[PDB]
Order: sequence, then structure tokens, then C-alpha cells
Amino acid sequence: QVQLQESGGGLVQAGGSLRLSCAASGSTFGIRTMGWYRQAPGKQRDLVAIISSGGSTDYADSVKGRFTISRDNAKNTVYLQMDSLKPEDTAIYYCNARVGITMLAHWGQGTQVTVSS
Repeated sequence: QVQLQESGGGLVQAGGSLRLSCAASGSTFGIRTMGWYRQAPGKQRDLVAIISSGGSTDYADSVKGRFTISRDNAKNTVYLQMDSLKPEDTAIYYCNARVGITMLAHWGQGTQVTVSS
């Protein structure tokens, strides 16, 4: 069982930055991937950044070059550095790992990101 603790979001001006933190606990040793998802108002939740245990990363086109996902193994935390924020980035952000059809963990409350202009 893996629990995920999301933090770092909030209200920020366009062009500003936020750093999201996804802290994992439980059977964390075997986590293959970890993704940052976002869910804009009224929209499906989509994966926008993902990192492998090896540190490999992948990004949704919309956030490429602006968001950076990284992990600190010692702290069992996966970060999303969000730079050059746009109003279009407003969403609740969640971290999770997909395991087949289902997810590694119950979805957390996520962390609201609101980008004002």
C-alpha cells in the first residue's frame, strides 16, 4: 500500500512558478513510475508529467519546457517544478502511478493550482 501526500499548489500570477511535491509512504521501494496529473475544471484528469524509477521523464506537449518533474529517492518525493505558469494551467494537480488499468494509490485530494492574470 502506497500513500501519496500532495502539496505546493495555490494561487500564483501568470508567469510565476510553483513547486509541487508528491511525497510517498508505504511500500514505496517498488514504485516503477510516478506521474503528475492535472484536472482542469469540468475536464477529465490527464497525465502531464511522468518520471521513472530510473529518473527518465516524459511530458505532455502543453507543459514541455515549462514544467519539470524530478524525484528525490531519499525523501521518496516526486516534484513538479512549474515555471512560466499560464491561466491555462489552472487545475487541481494530482500524483499517482498507473498500475495496469488501476492506480498505485487512492487518489489524494490533489493540490489546487490557480494562475491569475
